[PDB]
Amino acid sequence: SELWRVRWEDVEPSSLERHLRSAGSAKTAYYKGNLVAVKRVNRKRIELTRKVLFELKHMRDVQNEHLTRFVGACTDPPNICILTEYCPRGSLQDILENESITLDWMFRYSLTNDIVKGMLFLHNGAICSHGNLKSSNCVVDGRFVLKITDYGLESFRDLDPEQGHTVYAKKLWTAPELLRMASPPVRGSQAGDVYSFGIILQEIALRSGVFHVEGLDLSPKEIIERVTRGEQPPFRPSLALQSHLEELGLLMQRCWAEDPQERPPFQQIRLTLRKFNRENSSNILDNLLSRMEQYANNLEELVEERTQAYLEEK
Amino acid sequence: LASELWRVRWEDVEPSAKTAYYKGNLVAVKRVNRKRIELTRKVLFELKHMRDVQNEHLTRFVGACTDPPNICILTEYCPRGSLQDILENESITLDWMFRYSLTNDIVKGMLFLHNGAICSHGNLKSSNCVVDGRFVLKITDYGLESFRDLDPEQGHTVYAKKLWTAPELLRMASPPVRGSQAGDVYSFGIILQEIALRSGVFHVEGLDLSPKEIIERVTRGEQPPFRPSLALQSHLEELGLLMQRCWAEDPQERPPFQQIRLTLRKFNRENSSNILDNLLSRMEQYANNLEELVEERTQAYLEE
Ligand SMILES: Nc1ncnc2c1ncn2[C@@H]1O[C@H](COP(=O)(O)OP(=O)(O)OP(=O)(O)O)[C@@H](O)[C@H]1O
Ligand SMILES: Nc1ncnc2c1ncn2[C@@H]1O[C@H](COP(=O)(O)OP(=O)(O)OP(=O)(O)O)[C@@H](O)[C@H]1O
Repeated sequence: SELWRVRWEDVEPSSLERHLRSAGSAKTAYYKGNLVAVKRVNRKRIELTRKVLFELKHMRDVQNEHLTRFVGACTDPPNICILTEYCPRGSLQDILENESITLDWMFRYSLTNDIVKGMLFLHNGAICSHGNLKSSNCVVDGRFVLKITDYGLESFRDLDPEQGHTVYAKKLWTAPELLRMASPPVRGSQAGDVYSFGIILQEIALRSGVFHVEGLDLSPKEIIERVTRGEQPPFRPSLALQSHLEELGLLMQRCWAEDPQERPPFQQIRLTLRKFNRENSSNILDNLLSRMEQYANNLEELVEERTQAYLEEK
Repeated sequence: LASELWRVRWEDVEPSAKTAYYKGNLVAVKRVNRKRIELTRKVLFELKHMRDVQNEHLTRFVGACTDPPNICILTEYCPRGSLQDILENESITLDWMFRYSLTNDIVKGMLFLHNGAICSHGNLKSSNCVVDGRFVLKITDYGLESFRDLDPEQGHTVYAKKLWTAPELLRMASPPVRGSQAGDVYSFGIILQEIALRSGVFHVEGLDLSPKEIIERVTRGEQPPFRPSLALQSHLEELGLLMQRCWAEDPQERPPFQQIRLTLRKFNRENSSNILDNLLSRMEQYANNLEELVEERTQAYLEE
């Protein structure tokens, strides 16, 4: 018994149209814990071998502060999904999808540090790599401890060849090597992880949406066709206009490269992060507290502003 | 005495319910209508103590104006609103655990203030202790016996600003500014009532009473131990009972703050969660309430 197979009979279809993403204009549930989340898998059958069993065991094994611990991936004949601990406050894509929120560069450094330190453990032991890394697949938590979602998944994955064009639509994350071939391994390469952080770091670095060029926007299909094609002048987004941020941009430049030869390792990555931290802090909980306090300040300003504005408008 | 680490002398203190700044520090200043101040060895030691005392739950002094044009005490500002003020809005969605936890902090702070270099603060009006960024229940009116307005001719205006005061300290006698230990117990009792009911000061169940009338009934010396009525319920008669015990007229049996710590610890056996991690926890509930409020109200008024 792997104590990882929740039987559908007991768990309840608990749902509510609560603040799913609490941003001004998933299947969040619960089971004998706190808010649980489901990640359905269209398998219709799974003959998990002892390799698969060890996969699930390892999935549970890595109990870490920056990981969304899995509990049970039900194997119902008519249903299957991964019951992952839900965390409110939405995703990081949601984290900035509300232009109202006013995070300014310190939050950004802290988030980058959190994700780097998370990934470090993420690919040394108990899981080689996930390969689905993305900005919008690592959501914030109640106390802004970033986690990582839908990793591992030896067999639970949307493997079936389907919707190649929407495959373009979401595939912008992955490395050019991923599109270079016809079947990259589901477990991405360590180089894949590095470059995927590069893409996410683009996302966090510049407030704008995913991967926008200067005066240039070509749709997902065409842009993915180009990036797979490859150009001697390679395609990528400009770091930023901030005159004091060339080091984050250069880090990303080193991150995505034509060949994995000089793709820097996350060890050097965190080295540069500590260098650019300018000795901000040397405390563990103080950073959490500052994050929370300034978040509350932003919410205070938002509520005052909009409430007063529309009330007087009335 | 010659240390001179108390009086900035207001050379260029940064300007800005009347908040200003000092060397980048966003400080608050309150004046004192006393255009006769001079040297005071006793006041000197008082300032020394006010400058060399600190603690987690208690605030701290910044500067003093020794100039004839302006005399004031300047302390560190705190973002979040005044305790009485913050809850009197009635639309911040506070609850039970945050409730007892807010209570306990002022208990610790006053306990530690009681037996320091300056005796327990007497003028501990429940609406003169405020809260900082991370909800660290603070205190003000920190001693400074000679830095207080002594004007006794306000009269009815005085009756506006004198409600918590101890009847033993209001029995038509010249008030000792520092107050009394029983005074501190009394003030804490009233403040606990305010937290329990969250409707102001001496909230009367089904009655009206002007502040002058309220003071008149305090001074009535009525054989019944009149008090604002503890909220009739069944969740906790213990808190109301402690308020009653700290309410009686006779100072002697009014338990001191250490037995009050014992009682509040008994009350808090329920949670006993953590020391500083729970301090993080409280801001989670606060932020959840804020987010709910802003999202729902904004959605409604966008519809309208
Ligand atoms: N902790 C969480 N667990 C599950 N879903 C979450 C969590 N936090 C946020 N979400 C929501 O789940 C969404 C799913 O993101 P993703 O890009 O993975 O799409 P998805 O449907 O989960 O894809 P897949 O199911 O293959 O992972 C997030 O965009 C967010 O809206
Ligand atoms: N950290 C702080 N330091 C000084 N004042 C503060 C602080 N936080 C809030 N305040 C504000 O200071 C004001 C004090 O009001 P006021 O001066 O009328 O009374 P007080 O003299 O402070 O005390 P009392 O009510 O006993 O007279 C409050 O309205 C409160 O909003």
